[PDB]
Amino acid sequence: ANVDEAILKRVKGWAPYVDAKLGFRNHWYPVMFSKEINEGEPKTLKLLGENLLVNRIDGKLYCLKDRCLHRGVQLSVKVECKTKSTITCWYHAWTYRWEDGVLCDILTNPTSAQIGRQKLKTYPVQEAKGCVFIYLGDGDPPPLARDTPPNFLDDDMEILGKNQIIKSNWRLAVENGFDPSHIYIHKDSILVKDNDLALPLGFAPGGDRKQQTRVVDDDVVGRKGVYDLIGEHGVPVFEGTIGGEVVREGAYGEKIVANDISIWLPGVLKVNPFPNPDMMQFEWYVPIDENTHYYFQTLGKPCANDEERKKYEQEFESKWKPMALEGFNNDDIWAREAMVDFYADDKGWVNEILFESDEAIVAWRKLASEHNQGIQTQAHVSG
Amino acid sequence: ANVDEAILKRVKGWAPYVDAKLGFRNHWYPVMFSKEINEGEPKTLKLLGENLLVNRIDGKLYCLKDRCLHRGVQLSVKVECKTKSTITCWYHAWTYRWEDGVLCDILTNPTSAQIGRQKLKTYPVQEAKGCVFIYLGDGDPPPLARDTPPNFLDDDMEILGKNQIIKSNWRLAVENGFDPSHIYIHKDSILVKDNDLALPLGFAPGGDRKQQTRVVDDDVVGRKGVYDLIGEHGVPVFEGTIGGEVVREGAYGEKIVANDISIWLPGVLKVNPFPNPDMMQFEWYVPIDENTHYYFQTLGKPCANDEERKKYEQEFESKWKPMALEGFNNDDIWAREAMVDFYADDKGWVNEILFESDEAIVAWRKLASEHNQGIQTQAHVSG
Amino acid sequence: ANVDEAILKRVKGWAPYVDAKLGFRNHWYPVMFSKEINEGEPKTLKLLGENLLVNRIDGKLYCLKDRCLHRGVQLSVKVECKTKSTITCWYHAWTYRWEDGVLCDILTNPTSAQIGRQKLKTYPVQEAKGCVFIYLGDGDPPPLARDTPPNFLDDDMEILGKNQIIKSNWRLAVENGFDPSHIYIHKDSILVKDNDLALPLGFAPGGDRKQQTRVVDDDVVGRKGVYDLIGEHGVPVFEGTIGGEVVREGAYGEKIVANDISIWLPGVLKVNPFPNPDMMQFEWYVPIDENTHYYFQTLGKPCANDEERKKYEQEFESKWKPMALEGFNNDDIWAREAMVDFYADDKGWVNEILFESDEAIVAWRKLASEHNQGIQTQAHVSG
Ligand SMILES: c1ccc2c(c1)[nH]c1ccccc12
Ligand SMILES: c1ccc2c(c1)[nH]c1ccccc12
Ligand code: FES
Ligand code: FES
Ligand code: FES
Ligand SMILES: [Fe+2]
Ligand SMILES: [Fe+2]
Ligand SMILES: [Fe+2]
Ligand SMILES: [Mg+2]
Repeated sequence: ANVDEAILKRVKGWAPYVDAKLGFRNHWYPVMFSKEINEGEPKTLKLLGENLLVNRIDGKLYCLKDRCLHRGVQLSVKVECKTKSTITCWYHAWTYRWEDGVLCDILTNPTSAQIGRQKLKTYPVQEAKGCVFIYLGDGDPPPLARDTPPNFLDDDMEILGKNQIIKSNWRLAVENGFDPSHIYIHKDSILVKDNDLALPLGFAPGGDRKQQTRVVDDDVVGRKGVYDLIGEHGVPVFEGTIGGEVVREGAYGEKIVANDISIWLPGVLKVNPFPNPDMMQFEWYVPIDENTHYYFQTLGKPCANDEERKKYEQEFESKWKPMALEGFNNDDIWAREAMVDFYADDKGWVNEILFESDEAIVAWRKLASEHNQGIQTQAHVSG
Repeated sequence: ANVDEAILKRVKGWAPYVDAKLGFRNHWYPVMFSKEINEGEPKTLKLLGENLLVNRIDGKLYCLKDRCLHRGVQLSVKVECKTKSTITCWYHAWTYRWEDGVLCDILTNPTSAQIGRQKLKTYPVQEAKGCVFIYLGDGDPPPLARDTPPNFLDDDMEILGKNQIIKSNWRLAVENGFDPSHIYIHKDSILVKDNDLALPLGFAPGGDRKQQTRVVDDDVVGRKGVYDLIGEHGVPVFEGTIGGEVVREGAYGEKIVANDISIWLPGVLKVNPFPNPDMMQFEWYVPIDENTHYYFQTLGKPCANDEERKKYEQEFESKWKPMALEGFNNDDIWAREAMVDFYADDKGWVNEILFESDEAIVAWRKLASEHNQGIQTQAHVSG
Repeated sequence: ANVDEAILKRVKGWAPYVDAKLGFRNHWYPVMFSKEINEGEPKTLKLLGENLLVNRIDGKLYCLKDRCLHRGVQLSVKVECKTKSTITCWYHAWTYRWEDGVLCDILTNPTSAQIGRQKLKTYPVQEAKGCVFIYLGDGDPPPLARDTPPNFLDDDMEILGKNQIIKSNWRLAVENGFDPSHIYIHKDSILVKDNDLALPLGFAPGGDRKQQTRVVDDDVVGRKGVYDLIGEHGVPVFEGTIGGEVVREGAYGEKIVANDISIWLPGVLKVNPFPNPDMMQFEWYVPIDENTHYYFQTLGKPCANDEERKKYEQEFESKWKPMALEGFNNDDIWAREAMVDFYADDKGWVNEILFESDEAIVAWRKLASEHNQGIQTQAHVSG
């Protein structure tokens, strides 16, 4: 639907993924932190190409599409919350209920036959772990758990994150995240030197293609993901050679991190443990539009008591945010931006030359293709 | 010729209007004020996508296409007017007569077979009420009166105004103007308060459409327009209610204004009286290109003699320009801008949801669709 | 490929040239001066739409396509030359030899089946007269002499130059260069007044259109060019008239310049003598993309020894560069830019109205159509 049928015929084994330029409809996506939206202070954002309004009313989050039914203006151009449970379009004062999006009044024609006969599109919103998730899909939402990686919703898991807008397609971000050989870009990271990480340049893989990955379609809560197992067998590269001569050493720290790396629909990476043995990184690559994504980064630590919470909160601010989320992952931002041009025309998908460590990326593309809950299209954005 | 055949098939009530992206060929359009162009000071501008040169020679206005027949450069890059009667292209000195566009000389080859055998496109131009009108069309022009609203050209009607370029398609501007319910956006305007206006939130209608408006397809001089008389049987709304409660009130001033509103081909609005009970607003939405229009605003006031004229002039400058043409209509500018996205892919014309107040807009779309003197196309602009 | 057939069928005799938006494959092109690329300091540039990486290894230049075979990133985002003969992609460490582009290693997986089974595109590179030439084409190169004007490579010819990126298609630069009547734009030039150059406004052509130019396809090194001979039989315009009235004079002067003007594939102008009787000007218009070219300007002065070269360089820096290459040719830059709009949509090639001196430009469009060694396409750029 989104990509020239020419290209899609050439990528048979994962064509729906190559079509999914605007992301996957009928999933939950994190868009902002709970503390970023206050009572009666609506925030505007774009998710899967759609402009959305989010309001906190009596502490509960509500989501309306930020496009008036009348002349298609963004309500957020000038917000007019005239009662507590409504928003009034600034233009001809069509008035919508936050609760169901029902056109309930029109201040400029209070007898209009449209009143009570039209519905502004709403999306479910749920807050979990201090994160705002929107279900960008139609009808009754599934449980959040289905669209989160394992352990993110554990009772004791304390989540602290950072969010920013990155100018790459969401898929270049996923494949950067789930890439076993990409750790090459991280070899001079301050995190690797200061936190004395064990980090190879890469992996010479071992065993057959089936041993590289473990596809999880078997999860009780209905998660879809792929674990990378390139190491479980593979020989780590700590001495990078050219013509036999050794030109670069990996890092020989004592701290073992990234034992397990997994990627889950709709596009959330879990790296455990990282950046410390006492932690997990969960990061989403949320589609804003075809060119843009939220890099929604979270660090999880199990905490038992509020003193452990507050110690973690301090360590996040002083150590992990600036050293890991910025000073490790910043290289991941540059990497994603560098792939934009080769995939810009949708032709990257056919002219790329993959090697063995991309077996992981291939399984994710197949997983993504068969188990996605729908392909967002310009039809969803416009019509 | 300008819009996907898919879309035109879905707006059969008024398809030619949806096609008129660049506006209507073979009408008069205001482009600037008489005072803004001095003797032998050529000015360049763009009208219906066409770059044009205007010059005043012995007090009279002449208009050439600003595109040399030879290599297609704008002459306005470096104007060479070497005789009153000619302009010389800066590139290879092809010399055109302002009066008829004839290639009369070539300084770089006075023996050229092209001399006397080529003609640069010219457009009729004339000044009325201190406004420069160009006839952007072919053949002999109609009287200017055909393309001007009633009373604009009256012996005693003093015209004063302001012009600015706005980044919206001209039709968005037309429809904001001729919108009885849009009035809502003006409800906190400094003019409404300080000129004590009786501005309701929304002129709501009353009855069956076929008298929501009067179609003038019958005017002596060939004028084509739509009067909105939504009320006269309908109603003004001063009490804006959500779920039965007054959330907002209109303006409680003495002065009855906007009593009658009319829109005229090729796209000019008359508001009588406005912004005071003794004057009228005439405003044009002149297509520059698909994305841009001149907002050509004028205020009309009957004046007996130059004493009444000079008095209207100081009132205009001290009061009506800042409070009305800026203070009031500045709202109308960012409103048009807010409609750009929904209509940018010509999809807004299929996806819009109208209510009763828009009956007058629909009449305009039909009137415009039936009585325009041609669709400007990219063929007319280039080839 | 590049242009619609509705256009190409209407330019029979030079359709390939109208098609060559990105210029001609299988020719040498200057891109920079030798002094600009130092030992082991690689530089990026775009040529004929393609991103290229040039490096100096043991004094010799090599050129690799600046696009990894793997995920198609530019290597130059972060240059890693680990050994003298290789460059390592910063992402997954695919390692290429400069000499033949062979994938000789991958640091992230030294057992990859890809090693020794993939080639990164190379292009020959050659330095002459302090200028860097890349053979942007396939197979083995002809000698450089084929793609240089006569006398450029002469033993005693001292070359001093200047390079800058100009926002026009390369063909508008060439045509402006070789346009006999474009000298009209230089009538007010400081160089013409202060160096007392004889400069007419243009030429009334002398008789037969087939003696306005000499085509050269029978040269010792396979050079392909046209000479403008309009000055041979032409009558110079020194008194430009409008209606018989002298409105502009040419520049009287003792210095006869531009006795011979010739344009050579792939798009290099030679003007002899210029800007002084003891010097020549060679300028290339090198395609960067559809919209952009290198204006690669050089001045040749036969120098018999080293006081002569130093003396020449003094003159260049103090007078010729600012007065001639800058002062005089800045009007050529503005002239190119002024034609961009008419030719942008490819309609200019059909809509232009040519006159007698354009015989030179038509002869060049035929020469280029006949003797170019390949049309560069998006296929060569993307895949
Ligand atoms: C291998 C090893 C570590 C990581 C990875 C792949 N992908 C990542 C994304 C965020 C943080 C760490 C990692
Ligand atoms: C109703 C009432 C006043 C106005 C209107 C619609 N449209 C307008 C455009 C310009 C100035 C005033 C008005
Ligand atoms: S655009 Fe929202 S009410 Fe008209
Ligand atoms: S472009 Fe105007 S005379 Fe040549
Ligand atoms: S993109 Fe160059 S090695 Fe992967
Ligand atoms: Fe990374
Ligand atoms: Fe208005
Ligand atoms: Fe020139
Ligand atoms: Mg002189």
